[PDB]
Amino acid sequence: IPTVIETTNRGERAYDIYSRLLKDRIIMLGSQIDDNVANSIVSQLLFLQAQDSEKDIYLYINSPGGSVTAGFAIYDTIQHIKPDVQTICIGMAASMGSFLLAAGAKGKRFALPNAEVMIHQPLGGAQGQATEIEIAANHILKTREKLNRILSERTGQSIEKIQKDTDRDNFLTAEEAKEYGLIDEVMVPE
Amino acid sequence: IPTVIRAYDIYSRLLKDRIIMLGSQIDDNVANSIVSQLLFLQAQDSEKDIYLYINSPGGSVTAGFAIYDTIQHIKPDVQTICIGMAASMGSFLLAAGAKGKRFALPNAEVMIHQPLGGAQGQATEIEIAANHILKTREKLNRILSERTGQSIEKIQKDTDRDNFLTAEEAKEYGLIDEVMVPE
Amino acid sequence: IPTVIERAYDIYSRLLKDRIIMLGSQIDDNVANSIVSQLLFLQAQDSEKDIYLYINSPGGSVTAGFAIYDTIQHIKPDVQTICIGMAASMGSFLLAAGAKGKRFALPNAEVMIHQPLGGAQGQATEIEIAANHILKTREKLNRILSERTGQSIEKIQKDTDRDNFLTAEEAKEYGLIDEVMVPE
Amino acid sequence: PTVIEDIYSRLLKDRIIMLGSQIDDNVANSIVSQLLFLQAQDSEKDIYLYINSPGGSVTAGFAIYDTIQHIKPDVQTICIGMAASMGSFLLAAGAKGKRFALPNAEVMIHQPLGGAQGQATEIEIAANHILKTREKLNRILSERTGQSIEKIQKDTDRDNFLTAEEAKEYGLIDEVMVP
Amino acid sequence: IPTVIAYDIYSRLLKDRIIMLGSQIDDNVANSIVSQLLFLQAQDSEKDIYLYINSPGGSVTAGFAIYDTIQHIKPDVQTICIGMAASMGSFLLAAGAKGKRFALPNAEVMIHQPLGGAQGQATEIEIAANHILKTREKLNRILSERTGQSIEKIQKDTDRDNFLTAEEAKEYGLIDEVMVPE
Amino acid sequence: IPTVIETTNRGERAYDIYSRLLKDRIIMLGSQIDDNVANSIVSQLLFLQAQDSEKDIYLYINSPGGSVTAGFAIYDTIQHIKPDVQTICIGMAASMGSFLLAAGAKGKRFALPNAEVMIHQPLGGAQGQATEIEIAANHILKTREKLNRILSERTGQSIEKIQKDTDRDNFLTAEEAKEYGLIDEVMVP
Amino acid sequence: IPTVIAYDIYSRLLKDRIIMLGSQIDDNVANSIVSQLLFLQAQDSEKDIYLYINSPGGSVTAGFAIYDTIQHIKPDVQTICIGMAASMGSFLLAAGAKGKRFALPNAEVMIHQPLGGAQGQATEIEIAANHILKTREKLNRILSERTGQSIEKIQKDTDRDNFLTAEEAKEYGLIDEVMVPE
Amino acid sequence: IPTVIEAYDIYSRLLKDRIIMLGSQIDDNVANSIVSQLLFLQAQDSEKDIYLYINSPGGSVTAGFAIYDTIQHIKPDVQTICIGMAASMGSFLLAAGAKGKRFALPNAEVMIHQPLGGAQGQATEIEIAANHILKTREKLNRILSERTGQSIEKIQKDTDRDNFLTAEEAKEYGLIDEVMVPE
Amino acid sequence: IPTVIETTNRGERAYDIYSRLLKDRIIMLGSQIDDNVANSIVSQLLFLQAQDSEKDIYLYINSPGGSVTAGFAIYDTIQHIKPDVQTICIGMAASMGSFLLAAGAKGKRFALPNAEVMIHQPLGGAQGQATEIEIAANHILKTREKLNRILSERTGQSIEKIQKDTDRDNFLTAEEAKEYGLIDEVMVPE
Amino acid sequence: IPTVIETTNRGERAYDIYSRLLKDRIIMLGSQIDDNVANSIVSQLLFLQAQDSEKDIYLYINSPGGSVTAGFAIYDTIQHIKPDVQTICIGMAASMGSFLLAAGAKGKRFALPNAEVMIHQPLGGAQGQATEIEIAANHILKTREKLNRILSERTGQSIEKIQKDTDRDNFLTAEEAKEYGLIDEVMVPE
Amino acid sequence: PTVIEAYDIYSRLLKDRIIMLGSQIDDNVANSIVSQLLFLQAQDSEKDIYLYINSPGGSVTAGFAIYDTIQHIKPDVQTICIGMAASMGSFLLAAGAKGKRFALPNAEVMIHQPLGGAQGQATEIEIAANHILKTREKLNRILSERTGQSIEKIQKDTDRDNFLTAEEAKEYGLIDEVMVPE
Repeated sequence: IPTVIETTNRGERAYDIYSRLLKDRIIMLGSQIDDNVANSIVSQLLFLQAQDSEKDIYLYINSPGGSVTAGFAIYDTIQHIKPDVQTICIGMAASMGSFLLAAGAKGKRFALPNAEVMIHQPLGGAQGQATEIEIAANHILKTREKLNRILSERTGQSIEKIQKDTDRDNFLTAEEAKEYGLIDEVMVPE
Repeated sequence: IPTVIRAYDIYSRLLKDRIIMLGSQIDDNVANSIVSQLLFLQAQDSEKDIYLYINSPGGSVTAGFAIYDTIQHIKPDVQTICIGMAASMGSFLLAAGAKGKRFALPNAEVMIHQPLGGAQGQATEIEIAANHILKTREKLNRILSERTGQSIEKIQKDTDRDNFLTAEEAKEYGLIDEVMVPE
Repeated sequence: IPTVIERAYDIYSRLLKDRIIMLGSQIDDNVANSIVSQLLFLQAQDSEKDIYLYINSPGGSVTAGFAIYDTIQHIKPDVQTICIGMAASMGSFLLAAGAKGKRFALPNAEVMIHQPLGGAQGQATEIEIAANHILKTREKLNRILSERTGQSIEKIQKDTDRDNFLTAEEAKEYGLIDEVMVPE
Repeated sequence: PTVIEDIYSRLLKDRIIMLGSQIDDNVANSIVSQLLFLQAQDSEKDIYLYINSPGGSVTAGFAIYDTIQHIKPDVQTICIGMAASMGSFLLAAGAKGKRFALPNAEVMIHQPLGGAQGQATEIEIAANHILKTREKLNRILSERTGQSIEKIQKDTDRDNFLTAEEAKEYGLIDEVMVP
Repeated sequence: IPTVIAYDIYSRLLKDRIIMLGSQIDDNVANSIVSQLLFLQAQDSEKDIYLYINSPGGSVTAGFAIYDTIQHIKPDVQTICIGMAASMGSFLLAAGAKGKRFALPNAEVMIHQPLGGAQGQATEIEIAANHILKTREKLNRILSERTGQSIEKIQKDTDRDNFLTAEEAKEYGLIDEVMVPE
Repeated sequence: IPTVIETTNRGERAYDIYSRLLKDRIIMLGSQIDDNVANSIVSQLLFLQAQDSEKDIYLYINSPGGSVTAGFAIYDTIQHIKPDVQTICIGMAASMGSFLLAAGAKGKRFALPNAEVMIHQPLGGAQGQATEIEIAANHILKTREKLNRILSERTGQSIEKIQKDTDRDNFLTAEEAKEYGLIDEVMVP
Repeated sequence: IPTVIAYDIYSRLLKDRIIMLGSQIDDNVANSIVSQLLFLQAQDSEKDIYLYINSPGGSVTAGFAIYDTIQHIKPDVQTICIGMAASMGSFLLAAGAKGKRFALPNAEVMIHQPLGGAQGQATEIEIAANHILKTREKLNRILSERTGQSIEKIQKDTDRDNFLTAEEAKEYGLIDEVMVPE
Repeated sequence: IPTVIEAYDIYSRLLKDRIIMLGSQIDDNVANSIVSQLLFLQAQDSEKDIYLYINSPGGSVTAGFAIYDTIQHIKPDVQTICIGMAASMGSFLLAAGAKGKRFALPNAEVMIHQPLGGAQGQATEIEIAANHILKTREKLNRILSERTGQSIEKIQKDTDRDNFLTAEEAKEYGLIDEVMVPE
Repeated sequence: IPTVIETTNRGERAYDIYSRLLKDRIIMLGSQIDDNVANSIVSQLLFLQAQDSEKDIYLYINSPGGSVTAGFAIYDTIQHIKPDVQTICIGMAASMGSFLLAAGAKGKRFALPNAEVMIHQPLGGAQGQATEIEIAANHILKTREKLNRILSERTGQSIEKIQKDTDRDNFLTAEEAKEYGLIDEVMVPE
Repeated sequence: IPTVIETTNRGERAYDIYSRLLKDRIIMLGSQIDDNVANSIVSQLLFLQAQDSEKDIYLYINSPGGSVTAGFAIYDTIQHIKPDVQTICIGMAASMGSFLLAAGAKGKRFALPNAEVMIHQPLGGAQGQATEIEIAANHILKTREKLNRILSERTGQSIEKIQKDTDRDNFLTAEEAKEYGLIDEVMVPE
Repeated sequence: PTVIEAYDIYSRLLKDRIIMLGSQIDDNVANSIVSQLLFLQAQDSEKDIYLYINSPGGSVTAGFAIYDTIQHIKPDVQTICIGMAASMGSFLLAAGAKGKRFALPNAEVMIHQPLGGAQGQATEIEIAANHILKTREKLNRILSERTGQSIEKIQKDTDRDNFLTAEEAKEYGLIDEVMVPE
């Protein structure tokens, strides 16, 4: 992980590349979603909301998704904080990554032209007694209905369509995700 | 595994007396063996009673239903005797013996509980697995209610956690008809 | 496995002398090789007596199942099929493959139908080749099952998407069996 | 070794049964089958059970106990090396006056071994079952030995190693075989 | 494996001059098939042998041992495809007597180039590559003789796993007839 | 990794060798391409655009390639930023490594005389239900069409030629990669 | 492994003085083959023995055990390469009786120097190298006797793995003729 | 292992001819089997010779002395024939044969070495284990000295490292009496 | 790896021993050659060429060799830069290390009196369909021809002689490496 | 490994205990010898010659030996260097460690009273074809001849005597090592 | 943990001249100990050094390293047993300056003969045995001189594991007094 040196007209200082990007208000979501990752993202979004409650935040998303509860943590923090978070799919947004994509400010969800979006129903596991498997199934089905309903709200597709389309793994190009409504536009190559 | 001289093993010699031994987990290969023996003993004499000895930790539910269905389909009555342990699929086979002819030895144990399973993968697949194991539990509770005479609600309540019955409690529950007193 | 007699059989060989075939295991090429050898031996013994196939399997290899299917269709004697416990995957296909009017289930056996399972690795064109092969395999299965059951290919296509469990009476209403063996 | 007219099948003709291994459901199934066979052969001649066992499953040992009490022929028990708690339990289960040890045989009595994992309710159910199993074993030992149930409760708390003379004084065996 | 009386099922079928190839072709399998073929030639040199094939193939030199045996012996070896014939299984399917190579209607055939590994010093990788290429040339030349297809067509068509139905295998000339049910 | 201590009008700083090269605007890709490497390389490219939109960036490639999505992340970051990225093959550019080599600016893609370029179709796999295997095959076939189309744009070869030339592991010398159009020029000392 | 009645297939072949060598050569395989050779000499001192070879070879001292047994006994041993004869397998192939070394047309032969290893002290690696070199000398000398090739030529040709067709093995003098199918 | 019916295995039919095949490493289970075969062949006839065909890397020294002491205890002469290799105790059992009746085949090889061992734990235990392996090497060197006619010092020096001997060198050493020339 | 600090002038500069040697334009190549090592060596060469385009680099070689593409990366970098690179074999130069040893500037290849040089043909693996084994063999054979051409130019032996000598492992002393032309002289101690 | 803080008119400065001993020109050869350890030792010897070329270096040996080519990279003690390297055995000098002990300057090789020295022939191995085993055997034997020749010239024992005495593991007390000539004096307890 | 003054706790203890031997004795810790003892000798050649010992012992050559360095440096090294001193830990405990070996009141001291191992040839096992026996004689002799106890008594008592209290270690002479709490 490279270090960047920058002049400040009051001194000179060394940052990690991610910490300099964090000074620009850029958050890197570049790995699977787990507890440690969600804790980091939440702390970064809360620090940045504390520093400046008007300026946008830039969540960069390149992840295979991950834990649904940690994704809901990042979602709820993004909806709680005052400043708008702008989601940019850099190459890959799958599972909760494609949800954290669709979870950004309206008009401010972007993808690079060759980024991949995958939407699919959640994965889980159940073991032991029949009643324990019943409890786990009912919980994962409520989780899927919560995800589908948030997606229907943020995407404008009906819940029946999101149910049908997430049944198997649906791979979207950025143009397909723009026509779906998971993103607002595809970034024109400056 | 000793031999009786013709050169039977001890189980083949007890099969000559129409005795079948269950002494293992119930799986497809054990159920396939027991079903084969039951069809053989039906072909050897369709009248004389079969004697099924159970010391099993339970096992596969579809293999136990295989045995159950074969016991119900053959003409000869199957006397079931519990020797050491009868755990839920063993207890289900114990109940499946002929009425008036289900026995336990005085220190045998019975255990009744709901079926075990699992699921992985998509929410729809976990749904289908849960639905299947719930319908399997309903089918088990229904057959148990018919065999014991206990209500489905009572069996549902009693099977929720592992319920360990003595042979006298298994007679009171109606899982067996008699306790075999030593001669 | 208990012996039964100097004519010392094992229990399955004594059942084979009564023309009983026990399919109580996963279907691999080894069990398919044994089942096909039993079918050919029993055909050689007598071409007009019925065969009784007893099925309790999770299925297995599709090519081993088709080996068994092709053998029971090819040989002259009728094969009665009797589901004893589970008939999943190719086990349900071999259940449905029995002679008409001679496909049975015990009163609470269960039948499960699903699409075939496979995998692929390596280059994109190799994955394409494996996908084309497994889709042709699924089409072959759905076609044969549609002929054995009378159910349309579209319906079997819809119903085999996920694991579809059937009771014996649903399997009869699906036409996978002809009747349920009501106990004496 | 094979004897033409195996060594255990030849000894079974003499109504000799060898329990030279851990008690598990396979061993119990085999011993029960041999006991039912020897009952079907001759309902009145004695059966000799030679015991050299580290014990094993409690329910598999109760299978044997209940079979040797159920059948009509007397089962003599003869301890030649090891009788560990389930093996000493089956030793106690021999016919009265017909329980033997060889002079250097080792008898051990101890309480059941057990595990439970998972919910507090499930650990409670397993603890209750193991404590009721210990009560069943202690009661049956009290009847077979004649020792107080409180004495057996105290003595089985830790692993107790008895000599053959000590097992005779305890009442687990009736004689030590003089050579 | 059931007993017939004290044959096993395969030993009884061996009396009808049936051979079952129901497994991967390895040295032990080739050794057995070759011993069976030689025994059946000794029992009667004028009477057909029936070879039933359900195998994924395997070792090329074991398959060539079987091929050379069925070509050296006097009787006609009928080949019947039962489920799969892949790799040297489809080669041994093609090696049966002309007019006596069969598949059942739902069997399938796969033809492809052989599989190889070479860990090496560069001269040793070269030697292994030259050997595997001569092995492919041998296989393609014999397939061309057995099918009547050109060695260029067989080269082009074995380049990736080519799954053939029994109809496609009859069109290719790998079998002479599809055995309709009796 | 060694350190270099470098002086200015204000300072001593102790740089790692890669941080010193990054100060020059030099990015090293000396690794498999995975999401971590994609994120790092993208962040560096963004910081280099941040400091000066006009000056050329240099990307130095010694990679067996890797993930197609991570490589397309790098590719799209190269195509978004204003500054020209020079791509230099230092020893190996295989898989997405040669794709990222072809991603450099027209006239500013280089290889060293003994470098090698390899082009192939992407590797993947599939498991489970026939419908799942079909969906995976469809996805990786669309990914190969994407790669082939972008390579046709970078190199000027027809899609049918790139389709044939990537069917198996095709190894190019730097002079062959120059004739193929994957690079513009071979670096001479 | 089919039965024939109560023989197995290999024991029924052994009744006809057929020995099958369809595996790697280790001490158990050697001890089996040597016992069969001794029993065949015990039953009839004049009738030929037929040794079918399909082997990757293996242990060198096991191969020399087989070699010295087939050279010690009175009856001539016909060797038939089928499939593959590598390493000590092709050495035993050449050890057949003159005019009685055969291969099948698509069989193939490999000749190469012996493989070994050494560990520990310089003195121990020296001792092991000297022994593997004396073993290679012995193998080359015997091959020169049985093929009539020069020992310098065999030393050169065995340096790397050398795969020979049945015709090339005939020209090399490892076999006397190919058994062409009738 | 192939079968011959007059229903033997090939080794048991060779046992009819008094042929013992030592084709495997010498552990206690092999020594037990060979000593049993020797005692049986002594029972069947005490005057006819026994043939021991040796192809082994050797093994346990106590299993080697088990076989050696059985060969020397039984009355009938044991002809030893090296077929492939005789390393370690295999060369020792090769030398154990009857005088004038130790043979090798022309390309067989003999290896004579010092016995391997090990020690772990306390200095006193390592000392005891070393002293035992030294007395084992002494015993081996003495038996080789008397059976080969070489002196203790020569064998001690020559067995210090792995000494491979050709059959001609083993005849010069006195481990074999003749090389079996082909019939 | 010990730190060294005490210095003339401001004397602030604490180095690890390798950074202190890098101050003297000494590069160490004392490990297996891989892309990580090759990228490090290349970066150090580029840095030293930027700092001074005229002073010799000194490259100390104690490596069993390794990856051939990584070695060619190092080779092409030492050939591209303007400053001469002196190569010193301090203990071993096997395979690709002996190649980089021979790649030093003329008159500037050295070995210590007891260093050993081993030349051999490249090592390879190919798991394959027969066309894939053909492809891998053809590539490893082209790689050997490239290596032999370069060695022949750097060494003055004919490419047929290097073909003959590299077929097995050839272990050279420093005197034999001097006679061969892989090094220019053996460093006499003084 | 603990830190030392030292006080100077220039400031207060941290050292790990080994960097503080390196200030005093003390080199700890405290491990098995591998290429990385040899690299470290060679780099230290070079730095210490750079700072002062006529001031003794002290090499402290507690090593189970190691790689022979790494030990030969150390064997010189970079005998190129002008400074005299003293060698002290602290507890163990196993064959390459005792070789490096004997490499010290004459009159400046020491061993603490209760130190032990071991000499033996080099360990190795060979696998593969007969000619590859031959190549490896010829190499290991020539390496042993080289080690015996160096030990002969540095101890004054005949090559025949070192050949006989290194055949098996030979353990020498400090006094026996002085009689052999691997060291000049046993350190008296001060 | 850190102490801002910015030491870690062990570096601050070393500032006092306190060395902790609280770990397995391996070559790495022996090197650390030696280094530290020579630095403390440089810092002041008269002030005592304190070695605090809580170790199961370890390598005998690493212990003899620490020993011979301790008994060379000018200042008196004080040894304190904190909780355990076993094998070479008890040896380094006894190695402290006379009058200045201490134990805490319920620390334990264990003395036993060294462990070793031998493998391979009889003469290799003889050499490993002879070496471990000379190592034991060396240890016994040093302990005899540092405790005032006969070599026969140490030989007899170190045969098995001997566990000493601080009072028993004081009577043995391995320590000079037990530190009463202040």
